[PDB]
Amino acid sequence: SVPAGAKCRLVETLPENMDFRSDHLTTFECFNEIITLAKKYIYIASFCCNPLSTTRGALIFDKLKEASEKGIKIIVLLDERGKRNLGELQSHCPDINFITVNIDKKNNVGLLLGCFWVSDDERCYVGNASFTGGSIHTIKTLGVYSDYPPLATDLRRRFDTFKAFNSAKNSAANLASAAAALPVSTAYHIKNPIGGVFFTDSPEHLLGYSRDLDTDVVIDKLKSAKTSIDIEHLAIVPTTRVDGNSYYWPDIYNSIIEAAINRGVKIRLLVGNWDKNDVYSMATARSLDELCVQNDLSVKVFTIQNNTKLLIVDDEYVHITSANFDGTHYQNHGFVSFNSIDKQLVSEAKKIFERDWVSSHSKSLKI
Amino acid sequence: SVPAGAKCRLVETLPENMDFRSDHLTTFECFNEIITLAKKYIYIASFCCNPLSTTRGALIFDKLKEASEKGIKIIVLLDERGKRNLGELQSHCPDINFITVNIDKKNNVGLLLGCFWVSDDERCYVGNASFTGGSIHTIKTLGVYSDYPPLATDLRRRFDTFKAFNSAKNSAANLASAAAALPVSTAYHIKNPIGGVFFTDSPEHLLGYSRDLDTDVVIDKLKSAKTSIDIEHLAIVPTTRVDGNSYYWPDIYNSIIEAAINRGVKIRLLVGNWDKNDVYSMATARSLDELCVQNDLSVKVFTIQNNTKLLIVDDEYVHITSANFDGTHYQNHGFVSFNSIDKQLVSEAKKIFERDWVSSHSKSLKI
Repeated sequence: SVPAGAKCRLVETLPENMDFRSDHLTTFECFNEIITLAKKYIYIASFCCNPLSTTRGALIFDKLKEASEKGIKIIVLLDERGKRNLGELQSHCPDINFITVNIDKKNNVGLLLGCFWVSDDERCYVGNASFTGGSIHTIKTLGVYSDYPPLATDLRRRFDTFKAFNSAKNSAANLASAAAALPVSTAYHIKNPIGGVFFTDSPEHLLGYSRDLDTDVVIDKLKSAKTSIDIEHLAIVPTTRVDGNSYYWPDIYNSIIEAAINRGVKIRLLVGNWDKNDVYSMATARSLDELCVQNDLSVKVFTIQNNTKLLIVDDEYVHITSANFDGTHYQNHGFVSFNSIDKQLVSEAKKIFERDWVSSHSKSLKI
Repeated sequence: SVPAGAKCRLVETLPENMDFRSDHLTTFECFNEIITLAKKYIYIASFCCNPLSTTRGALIFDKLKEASEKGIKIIVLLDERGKRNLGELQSHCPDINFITVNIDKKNNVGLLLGCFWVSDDERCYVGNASFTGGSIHTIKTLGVYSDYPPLATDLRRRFDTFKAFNSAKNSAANLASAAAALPVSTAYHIKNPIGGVFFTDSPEHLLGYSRDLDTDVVIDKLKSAKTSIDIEHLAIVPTTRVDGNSYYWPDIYNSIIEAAINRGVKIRLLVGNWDKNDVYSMATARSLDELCVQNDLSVKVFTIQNNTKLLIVDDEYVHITSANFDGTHYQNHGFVSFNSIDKQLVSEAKKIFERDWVSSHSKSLKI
């Protein structure tokens, strides 16, 4: 029999200078457990890699360094745009294999986000805490840890896809014959979760033929919501700026408003602070602000460094990811999203959002 | 050979107390020509019917009364909600057949708009001037008149569909066996225009299997725009209020903004004046207002009585209708939309919009 929730438990970074408290496994504790128990390999994938920026981050790096010296195969995937620290990392850990990834050499827009650890096809972390000293120590993050081998193995398959886009000679990033020959496998989708847990993936041109596009799963859940929608992301604006020109993409923005206006769903949005240099965020805010007076919409903003990407629907579905609900991410960026419908696990996530909602770092939107 | 533009010419109501001028056929002149030349029938369809409210409207009614007395079959279709004047109309013209229509007895939301005349399968008017004294004399309207029999005949087929929803015993509005047995025919669609002209229809549950849904044609044109989008409607808000609760529907609203932000299309919106009792129009305005500073979007408002429903795309496509670009209309209401890709006819419509844009009755949106 498979255990309910697939042995998943929440993981978060609660910095000392912030009022967030919990009894959950800290990110620092989590990464320490993965290294300590590792016997074969440790695979890590995040956009940036800069462990030496904080005290706890550097301790994780030394534990990882000690593991690589004891015979553990350590592979760290980072996007080619987090390449600055690469020389510093290799000089500190000459036995760890660092690989720069470019999942989009056709248009140079798609970025690798990860954001996960996996080891021995048994243990894994997935969430929004990059392999940086900030995400381990000083920045609020949220993730999930499971020591269930069937689930961790399915996460390792996501690592196989990303590693194929290394910037070296014939690869899935430089040739089309080696990219179309990539088995982009997955054992569990939304159609067949494992103990109520399943992964969704992105972007669409890396799905293969069996993986679920995170865009479709997220939107379907938002459209199927019957009572509540709680979201803690960085921004829920329908417009994002890729390099020079702006990009309009209201797919998620509409599914939220549609739930509030057409179906009377109670919605609480905990997003980043708006800025005046981009006035277009104010209009999007004033549009969301006015829907709070008769529709069951509510908006609070935070200014702290916070990587949390959390979605909870009707206390029956929880979505923890590393991407933000916007067009640039959900159409170009490469990430894997944690999904669970386990009642007990969703309950623990609802407890997290309630805490964050009434935190001193969450102020009601005023314009 | 078929004539380019299908012998279509623009028709508008330019009230004396407004600064609009043109050499086009006035609505009053148009309705007079249809009656004067009629030899077999005159079919009229609009939401309301109240010709006696103005001087010119009453003159049209007397001409129509004189026609019905000379043996012309006169049928006037009005929605069952414009039923107040029905007794007054029948007492003035006992030989005209007035028929109340209910195109939606399942949910009692869909309304008959028309909005057109057709006679002898030869001449027709289509536009936004209802059979009311206001639309004939004192309210700004815009429409098209053609004496091309193949085009007028295709418009009469739209009248056959609407007449079937009379509120009397077994009909397409009271039974399902008589509604599914309705040949909802059309001779010309967007796939095969006649001289560059074709009709689109609404709602979807009255399309049959050959007619084009106006919703899809309008959105496709807005998405295919490469240079300019000019619109003169009553409102382009993504939210409308049906009876008690509100209804969110941003399909057209998004296709316009997407054209401006993603494709740099120059857009000019001439819409009705926003109100403070519905603050949600202000937020939609402030969202459109801020997109005017870097994107090629522009918004002006009018307070005059104006039924004009005009869309022009890239000076290659013109869309004149009686419905407004919102969710309530394009998903429930029964109307027929004039579409033309004739360069000369689109040119005359562009001249109309340029006039209206710089009219004294069009003020730039300020919030």
